[PDB]
Amino acid sequence: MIALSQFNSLSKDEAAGLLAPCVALPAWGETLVSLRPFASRHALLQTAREAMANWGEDELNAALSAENERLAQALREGNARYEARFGRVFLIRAKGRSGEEILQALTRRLQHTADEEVAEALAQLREITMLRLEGAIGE
Repeated sequence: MIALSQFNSLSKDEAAGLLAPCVALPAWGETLVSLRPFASRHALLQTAREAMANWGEDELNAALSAENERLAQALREGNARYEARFGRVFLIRAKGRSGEEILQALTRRLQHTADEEVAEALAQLREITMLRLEGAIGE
């Protein structure tokens, strides 16, 4: 985790490289790098949210480029069923969630229409990206 003043002072490439693990969408990081120096971490995070506002199915697919056995098996079967039905890997923000919680989300999302699921997967992607950004850059 690097300070905001440090991040604001980095070369385009070093800044871009720092942001790369947040999400596999080069255009998003590029946008943030080009808007330095940020007034505050608050302003950086707000700008980051605005930069992901127009993400669609194309950005979803690009981003996704690569004890209790009942539960483990249920998650495996659900994931196979998800991938078969929707044509992509199942994306959920996993941090803070239990296995049972994930299974219940998976089960509910297996009942979605294509567009409903694109929307939620993207909403989860946005959460994941922000969490990673928040872990990477400080105040």
